[PDB]
Amino acid sequence: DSLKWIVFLLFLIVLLLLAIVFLLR
Amino acid sequence: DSLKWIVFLLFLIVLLLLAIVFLLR
Amino acid sequence: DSLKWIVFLLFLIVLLLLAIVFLLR
Amino acid sequence: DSLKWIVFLLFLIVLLLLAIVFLLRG
Amino acid sequence: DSLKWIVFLLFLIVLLLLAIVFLLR
Repeated sequence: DSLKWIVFLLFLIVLLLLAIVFLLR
Repeated sequence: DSLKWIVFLLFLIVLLLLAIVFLLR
Repeated sequence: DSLKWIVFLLFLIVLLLLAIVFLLR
Repeated sequence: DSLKWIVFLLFLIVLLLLAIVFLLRG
Repeated sequence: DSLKWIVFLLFLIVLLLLAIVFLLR
């Protein structure tokens, strides 16, 4: 489903932003 | 429904971006 | 509604990304 | 509509992330 | 299709965040 695609991509984005947050510090 | 998950993940993304802003500042 | 809150959060995300670009410039 | 607003915001986000990439690369 | 545009833009965002992480490391 399109909304499930959106949720999965947003979860990937959350993971990548967490990685960036911990790469900065 | 997945609108709730979308809003939850967008909220997480806002929090992570604000964290990045404070880390850069 | 959920759509309005999604738009609001994406607007916040754009603002935070502008803050990031400004801090990086 | 709200879907077009979301598309505009996501496109601006893509452009800003491209700006960040172009800033970090060189 | 608007949802297709949303999914594709989020996929591009995932790719760009991947590139950002790769440049940060």
